[PDB]
Amino acid sequence: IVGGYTCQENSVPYQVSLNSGYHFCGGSLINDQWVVSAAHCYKSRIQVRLGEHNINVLEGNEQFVNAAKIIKHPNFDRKTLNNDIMLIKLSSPVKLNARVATVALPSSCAPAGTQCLISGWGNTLSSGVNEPDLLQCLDAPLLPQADCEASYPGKITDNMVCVGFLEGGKDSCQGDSGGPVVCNGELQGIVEWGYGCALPDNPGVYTKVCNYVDWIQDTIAAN
Amino acid sequence: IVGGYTCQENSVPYQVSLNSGYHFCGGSLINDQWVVSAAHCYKSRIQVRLGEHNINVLEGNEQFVNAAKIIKHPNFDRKTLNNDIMLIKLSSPVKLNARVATVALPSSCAPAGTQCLISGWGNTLSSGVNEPDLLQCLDAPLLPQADCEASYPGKITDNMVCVGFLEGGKDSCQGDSGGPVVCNGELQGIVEWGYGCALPDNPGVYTKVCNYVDWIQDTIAAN
Ligand SMILES: [Ca+2]
Ligand SMILES: [Ca+2]
Repeated sequence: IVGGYTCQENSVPYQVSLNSGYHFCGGSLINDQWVVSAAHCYKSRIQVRLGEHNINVLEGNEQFVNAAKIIKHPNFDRKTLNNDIMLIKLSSPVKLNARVATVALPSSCAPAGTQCLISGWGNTLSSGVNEPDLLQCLDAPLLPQADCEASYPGKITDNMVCVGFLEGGKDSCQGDSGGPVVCNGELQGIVEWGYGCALPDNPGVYTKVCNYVDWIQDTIAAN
Repeated sequence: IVGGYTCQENSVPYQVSLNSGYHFCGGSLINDQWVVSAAHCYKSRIQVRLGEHNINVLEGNEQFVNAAKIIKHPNFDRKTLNNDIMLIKLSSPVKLNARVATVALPSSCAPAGTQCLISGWGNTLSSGVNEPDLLQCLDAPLLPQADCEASYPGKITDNMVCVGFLEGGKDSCQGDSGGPVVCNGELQGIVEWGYGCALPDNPGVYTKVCNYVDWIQDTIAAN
């Protein structure tokens, strides 16, 4: 997260870190046994860590659970990043509590102009790389599709939404990916991509979760 | 390497990749059993890979050897990055050949104005992150200490040198670190640090190898 702020400890309880001997992506806990992430975050073996604040320090709220089933959206298109969504069924249920809680699937597609919360342990710099210890927060609005499309000529699909600022300086970056964008307590997006980070005119692109509620449910059910 | 070019296959034979289940730093082969790198590149277990071009493809010239002794400069100062130099004695000698060759230690400190060659599998973007497959090359001059210091008020030590362009767009970036900067066939620097990457007025800083010839020799000898 570039230009964000350090989240109040255990304020983003649905926030999960996709670990593989290093933190490489984020995700959201949608139920005691399921995490939603980005298909570009796929790995054959993943350790999902919940209740994390400081990814480098054992603070005592952490729950570490192996991924059992890692299921990418079947129409995942690595070229375009269309359907860049994946589900992870944990090997066993987590203990929901104060710092290990779930987030609601979108009831509706949120309108442009809605204020969302983006979180992650993603790069925090606009140029070069800096990986933070503490989870980072960012308040940002959902931008009108027109601007999205304007920023990314012919690359925005209907399952993509831009969130951020046209002016730059504030954005999600590498490492935040597969991470959540929550609006009015519902998961509306997933950290997807953008050109550079926090660059003026280069809004961050996100997978539009409201386009997959069915898929998510069906899959969860079927597994 | 930002704004560099793809090196002619096996043109930088002294170039090594510090692997730990992923490429994380570069280094130089100074002899059949020794690699010089950056202390900030230290890890308890390292796999040194030589004869690499495409870090993701087995092309048949690769030699993969475990690090036996990983020795950081004793005055390594993690805070300032002073003495950011480390030696790796391989577990066994490599087969020197056409794409697995050594580089000379500096006979003298190279003057400002000298053209060097910087190489690495380091980030290739000025904003965001992109890891290349093929080794990247960069021709850049050694800048006058005055400019170095000017770019980094009170952070440049006498064992640091700036190399690059004040205008930006061309530089070393994260992942190039511990990597070589060769001038007239001698190793004059090690990829160290800089603010962002390829940013105007933010030259890359490098460890001045000519200040450690003795240390290198003494250590090599002593081990
Ligand atoms: Ca922790
Ligand atoms: Ca190779």
